[PDB]
Amino acid sequence: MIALIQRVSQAKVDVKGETIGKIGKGLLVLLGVEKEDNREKADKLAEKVLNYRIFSDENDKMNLNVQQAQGELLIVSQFTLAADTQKGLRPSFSKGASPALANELYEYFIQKCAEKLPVSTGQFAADMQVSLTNDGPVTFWLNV
Amino acid sequence: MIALIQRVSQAKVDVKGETIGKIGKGLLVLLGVEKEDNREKADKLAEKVLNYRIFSDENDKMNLNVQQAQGELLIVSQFTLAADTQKGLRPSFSKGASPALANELYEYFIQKCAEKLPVSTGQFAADMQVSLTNDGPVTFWLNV
Repeated sequence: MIALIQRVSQAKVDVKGETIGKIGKGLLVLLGVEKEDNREKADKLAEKVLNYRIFSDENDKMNLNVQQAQGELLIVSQFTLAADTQKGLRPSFSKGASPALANELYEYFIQKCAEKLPVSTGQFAADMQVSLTNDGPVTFWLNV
Repeated sequence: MIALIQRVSQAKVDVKGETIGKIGKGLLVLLGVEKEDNREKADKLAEKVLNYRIFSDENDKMNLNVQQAQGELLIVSQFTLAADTQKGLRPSFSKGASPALANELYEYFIQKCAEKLPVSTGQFAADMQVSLTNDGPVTFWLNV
């Protein structure tokens, strides 16, 4: 499972011209579900995202996690993170989870993160226009 | 070398409240320079980014590259892509290129991409607020 995170000052997800989810300071979490993922990997990835040292403390050191920083997570399903992009010019998805498993673990990861922090979401399998301001920018590819 | 690309309808880079680079349809390219990178890897990564099948054709199939799609690239230096994030909760940068090499290959990659397409940029080693609308969203981690 992959959580590609971007530190943001604000972000939102629009579907067909309407905003369906938004956050202020926090992380935009693009979530990629792979074959072999399970609730256990989700629990571990949620913990990693929630506690990753990505925010500035009162001295500008990247020392705080999103909880300490009083932020939110905007969680959006992104099947392309699981792509293999090594050869050629077209992505391959052999490691991608089926839509059923991906939606399940996506909604589950959301639940697990919500245990500790306010989170908002996109919509699974909907065309989304995801707007954000990556502050830094700061971007980390986390995975389990 | 890493090019984390996001398909956008628009994007911009602000530095201290002023927009220093912006694009319309295209790709926001977060660029991570690693130790061992060189002009040759840059040439290969620029080609990959420029020709990757990431845009929709007249039928909604992900068949066009950014050149065919008449887009631009917004290239922004991002040292965090080269981080190791496997253990613990704090990133490590053993594979990160020195600021000197990273700035060199960053400006070089920009030159190579400009040979084929209009490109705009952020500023190396400046705190940047990078705003964008990821259309899809569509996100690929490309590397060489």
